[PDB]
Amino acid sequence: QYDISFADVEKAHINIRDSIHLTPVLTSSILNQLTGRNLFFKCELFQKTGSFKIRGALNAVRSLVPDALERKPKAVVTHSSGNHGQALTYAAKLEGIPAYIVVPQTAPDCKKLAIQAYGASIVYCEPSDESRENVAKRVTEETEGIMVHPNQEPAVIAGQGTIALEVLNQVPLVDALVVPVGGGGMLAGIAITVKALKPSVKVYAAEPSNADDCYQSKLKGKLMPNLYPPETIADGVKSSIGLNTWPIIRDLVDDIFTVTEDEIKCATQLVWERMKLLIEPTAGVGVAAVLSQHFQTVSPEVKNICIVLSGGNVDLTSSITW
Amino acid sequence: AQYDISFADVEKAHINIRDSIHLTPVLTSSILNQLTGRNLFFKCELFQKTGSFKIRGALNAVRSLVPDALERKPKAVVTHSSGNHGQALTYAAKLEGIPAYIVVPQTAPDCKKLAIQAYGASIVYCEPSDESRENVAKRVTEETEGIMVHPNQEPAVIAGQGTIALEVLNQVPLVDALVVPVGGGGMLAGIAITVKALKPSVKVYAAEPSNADDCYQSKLKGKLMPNLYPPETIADGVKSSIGLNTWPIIRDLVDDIFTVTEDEIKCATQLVWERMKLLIEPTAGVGVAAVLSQHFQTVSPEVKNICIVLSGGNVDL
Ligand SMILES: *Cc1c(COP(=O)(O)O)cnc(C)c1O
Ligand SMILES: *Cc1c(COP(=O)(O)O)cnc(C)c1O
Ligand SMILES: CC(=O)NCCc1ccccc1C
Ligand SMILES: [Ca+2]
Ligand SMILES: [Ca+2]
Ligand code: NA
Ligand code: NA
Ligand code: NA
Ligand code: NA
Ligand code: NA
Ligand code: NA
Repeated sequence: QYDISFADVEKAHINIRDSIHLTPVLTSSILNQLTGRNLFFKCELFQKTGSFKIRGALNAVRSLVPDALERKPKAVVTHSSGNHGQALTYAAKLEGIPAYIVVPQTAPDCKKLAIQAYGASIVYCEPSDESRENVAKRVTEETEGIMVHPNQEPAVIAGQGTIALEVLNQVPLVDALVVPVGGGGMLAGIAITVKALKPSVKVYAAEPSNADDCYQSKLKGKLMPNLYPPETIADGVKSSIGLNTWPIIRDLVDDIFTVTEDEIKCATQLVWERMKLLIEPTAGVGVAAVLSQHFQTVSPEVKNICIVLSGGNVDLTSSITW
Repeated sequence: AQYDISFADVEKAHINIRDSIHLTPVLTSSILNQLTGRNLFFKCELFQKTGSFKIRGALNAVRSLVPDALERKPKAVVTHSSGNHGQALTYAAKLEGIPAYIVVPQTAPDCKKLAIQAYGASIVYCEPSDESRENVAKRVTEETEGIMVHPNQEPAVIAGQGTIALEVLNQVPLVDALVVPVGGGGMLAGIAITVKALKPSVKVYAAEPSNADDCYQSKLKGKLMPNLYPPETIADGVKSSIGLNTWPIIRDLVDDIFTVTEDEIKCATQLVWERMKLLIEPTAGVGVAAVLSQHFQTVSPEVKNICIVLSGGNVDL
């Protein structure tokens, strides 16, 4: 019915489990007191590469074919220069194949250097999408690689869904999962998984109000991407949902909660100070959601809530003051 | 053997406190394993209630010690500390439904006073001298039918800290060594008593700043050699010297002491933030720095499974 099935999520977890961490679920008395709820924190900030994106990236590397005539990818290519690019480079290294990141000339110098230091090759493009696409397609074809989209690629979505297999196993009495949403690869993967296994468990999305396409899409009942590039401290959720994740989100996600920039900042600081976990602000989005006024509308029966702390890739010097 | 505590006291403390403290997780790190050549296990006391292990000793003391009064239960706690110790004692007081008073010089800055009140301590003012601090604390303790609790030499505190090792031995059955930051040595002594009672083949190693190397010097000389003057170190939590109660335990039951430079502490603390995403305070970086140090590299390869106590996460941000 959708672009992935629960079977694909299980194939993904078989494919990746030898190379990822079964990350712990931690608790906090303090956050329990603040929210009214029994919270559980799925600690993907401790995952290999610093975020959950290694799940989808490694599944893609281990499951996708470059061509009808070649079963083994000979390179990986992406336009992601964030957590996805980092994860994809790690996955490529594991599999002994080169990684190429397509990067606009306008990218910051510090980022160009970091990409290279981590062991990816940079291929430069113009800031234009026309050039970006020309360059990446060319790289993919010439290197016999796989292009791996950060959120719309079925193998990626399936890999991210493995988070939910772990959460359900780790928290048998869980009532809901709260998931930050950008392109919706993680949300969609989780939603497929939870609804296949235990549909009584709620799946809630958490999104910046400054980048509220998932909320607006669910509201309108059709895919409504951000018209303009969003401004938000939650740098990891600036992507809009897309054609492959939207149908899953429309049908299988129970509710969306939007949170202000101040709410994201305060929740992130709370996690830092009271939980001693170095989450990136993007991973504070789910925490802000459960703390938010609108979350009070969630039935009191929904008691045990697992929040995905999706990443810990923060630059400390910059995060001294926002 | 005989010391100010035995393992029996640690077992008592465990029963006294377990219902109110977190059994903190033990986490691992591939990169730190790769840097050290060992199998490392991180006992996450930074996730303990109040942000450090000190709630263990503090709660044990509040539930053990008696005031100089008719009634057996303390009616308040009184402290000089606005740090990990005082914050622990304050939380213990809240659990027991009694006020926590902190004696503060009248001249203290407004920001410090606000910080103190935030965690729920009640300020009583004194004059800015050691004489006035002592005398005000004595008065308040007596008038409120309260107790005071030494941060590292109090037997009830030493016994409480030992509970760290009780958990570690359960969580890491094949552990070969514990690495423990040492200041006053309440934590080191409690842990040493516990380990040597339960599984004496397991090594107990201390870690301290080379800028505050009284433990190392004391073990070398075979006698208590306190820091001659208050040390300067980023590891704010281990500025105290070992004392008369913890020294004999450390002398007899601690296998070795590793010293680490300020740069090593800072770098280890950064490595843990960046690579482990754990907001340890620099004092908790001391034990990590120890296991990364050149001296530790030479430790027998048989000592493979090493548990480092990440003692606290109370850092100013
Ligand atoms: C990518 C990412 C997300 C969102 O994932 P999508 O599949 O794009 O919705 C959330 N948090 C972090 C840290 C991420 O890196
Ligand atoms: C108090 C403290 C120590 C040292 O404990 P002692 O019993 O004084 O040796 C170490 N780390 C932290 C975080 C502390 O608060
Ligand atoms: C902030 C920064 O430098 N991000 C780059 C992340 C990245 C992307 C692709 C490959 C490798 C890395 C480190
Ligand atoms: Ca969005
Ligand atoms: Ca010392
Ligand atoms: Na192809
Ligand atoms: Na599973
Ligand atoms: Na239920
Ligand atoms: Na589709
Ligand atoms: Na003080
Ligand atoms: Na005693």
